[PDB]
Amino acid sequence: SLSYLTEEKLTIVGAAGMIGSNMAQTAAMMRLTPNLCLYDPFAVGLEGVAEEIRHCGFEGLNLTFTSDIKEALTDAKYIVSSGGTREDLLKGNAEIAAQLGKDIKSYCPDCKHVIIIFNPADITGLVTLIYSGLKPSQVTTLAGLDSTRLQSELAKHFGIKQSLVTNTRTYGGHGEQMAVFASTAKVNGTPLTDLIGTDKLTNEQWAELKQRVVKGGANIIKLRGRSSFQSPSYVSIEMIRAAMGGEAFRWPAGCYVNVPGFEHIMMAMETTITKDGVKHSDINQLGNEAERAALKESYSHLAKLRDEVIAMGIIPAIADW
Amino acid sequence: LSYLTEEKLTIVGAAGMIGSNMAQTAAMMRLTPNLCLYDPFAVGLEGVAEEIRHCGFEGLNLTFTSDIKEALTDAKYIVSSGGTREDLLKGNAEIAAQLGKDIKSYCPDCKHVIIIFNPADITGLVTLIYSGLKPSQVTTLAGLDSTRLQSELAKHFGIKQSLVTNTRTYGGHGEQMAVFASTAKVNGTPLTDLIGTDKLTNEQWAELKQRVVKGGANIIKLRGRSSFQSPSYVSIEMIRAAMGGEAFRWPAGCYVNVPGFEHIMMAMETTITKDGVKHSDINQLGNEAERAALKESYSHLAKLRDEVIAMGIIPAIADW
Repeated sequence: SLSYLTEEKLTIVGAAGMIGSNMAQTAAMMRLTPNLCLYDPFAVGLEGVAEEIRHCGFEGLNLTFTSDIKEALTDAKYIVSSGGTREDLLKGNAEIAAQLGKDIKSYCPDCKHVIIIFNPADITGLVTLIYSGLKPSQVTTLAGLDSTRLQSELAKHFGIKQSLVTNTRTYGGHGEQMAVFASTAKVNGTPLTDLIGTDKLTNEQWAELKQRVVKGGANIIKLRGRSSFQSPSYVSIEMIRAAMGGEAFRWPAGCYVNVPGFEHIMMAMETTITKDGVKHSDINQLGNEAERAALKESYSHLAKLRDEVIAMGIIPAIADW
Repeated sequence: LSYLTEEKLTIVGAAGMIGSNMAQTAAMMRLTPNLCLYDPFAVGLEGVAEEIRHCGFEGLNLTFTSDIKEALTDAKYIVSSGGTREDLLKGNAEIAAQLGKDIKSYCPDCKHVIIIFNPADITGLVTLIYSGLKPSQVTTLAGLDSTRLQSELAKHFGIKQSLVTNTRTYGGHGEQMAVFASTAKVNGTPLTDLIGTDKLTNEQWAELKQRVVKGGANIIKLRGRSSFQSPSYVSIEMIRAAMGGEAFRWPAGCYVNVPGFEHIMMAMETTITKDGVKHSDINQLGNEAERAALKESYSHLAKLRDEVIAMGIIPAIADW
């Protein structure tokens, strides 16, 4: 085995669930830290999860579990949370995200990085950042699944090994609000934009393929009988590994953006997460002009949702940030 | 790192909670790019393959299928969680026989097979017999009783789990497990010097053992379903060892046929390597009292074996 990447405490919030439990197993396999702490309000489900992890026999693991948030966040340096009417779910998740920020502020204001994966992640991630008191470089959201699903759907269409479709990228919002930057991708060396609208990938096939990405989460539900839990788990934990100084993470992440044309928002971006946190590349040089316009469209929907949550009084007036 | 091998690994029962976790673990471990997922429930299976594809494992060449011939063709490694009491026994015995027949037809050159559906002493043995393989090529998952005993002892003493060393149960599982306490140390101190003392009383040890025996029922009470992460994780650790990665030394179920313990598959002191499974000398295992406990477990396993012979599924021992 490799040595553990760090001794600092990693806390998983939402650990009793199908996603959080898989995260626990993934973090332990990756040997990120021996000090892995599992938090969930659901104490009985949590205990069953911890018992399962203990029975894997991970060498050197110091697993802890708790339903007390102070205990869970004390000494925490990394945190990953899956602990999540339309207005009611929106408000409900924005409120749990604010409370997570306040808790980070009270119990671990020196936290290094925090990843929020519960939806709607543009709001939850931004609310957590604001209430947590952390720098923008310290908070990201899971946003890479649109890109891995695009990669998969392209590899299936072309009947080739998935890894041969390189640099597939969506930016902005997710699902219906994703912005596909096809100019970034190659299919076994050939630019995707040379293939779209040819006999090898017709206009209509491309539309249908994009729609299978948009509906990718519904499709897992229809096939598995429950929401996806292994992919969001694994990808999120690869993200926190990068933030902890491990192997770099090679897919878009959600991060804070505030530049002319895209002000005061959290969006899926071309990011790199390292021990120094997250940074994003220059939006003005992303893709081509048409793709940037699609990104602006996605931006406009995100900005409307942000303003709803300001109106609920949860996110402060932008002028007050 | 680099993939451990290019040879094909097939997971049978891949649509389930255990199988799907096995798929992710095998991909994470980079055992082989050629990971093949089989299950007769094609819709459930596709959803698992989709999740795995959406993790983005570099270089993975995932396939899935509900066709046993396609799944077993070119397979060199196989892990299966593809499973009245007499009816559950027979049904599982019959699926274990069909798996053996299938291996013999489609991949008689398979290197190693791990059977994890219960009752593993019977399923493992039936698969071995029907598969045509050597005894060094078939194992069953049998280590959770040892890891549970490690965890329960560490919880007792309030120390880090890895500091409880060399905890071992042999023989059957759960109610039929045989605890070999003489093998274990608690942070350097022989377990047998702790049992019956102030630091672990007679009654606390009885209760601790029972928490191991009922470990599976406990996970069900707590999670609301049977364990799936630990059986998956430990089993793929075993196949990694068979594929030539880090050796696997928790107990595994394997074929034993020696005086006092004839014609049976039992959890043993085993090592799995690129050369398959070997077990140590039973007569040197633990002390005389513990070997007697192990003989009791053997007696129960032998009765079960003979029931499956009487069903005409396992041939007469004289015909092996």
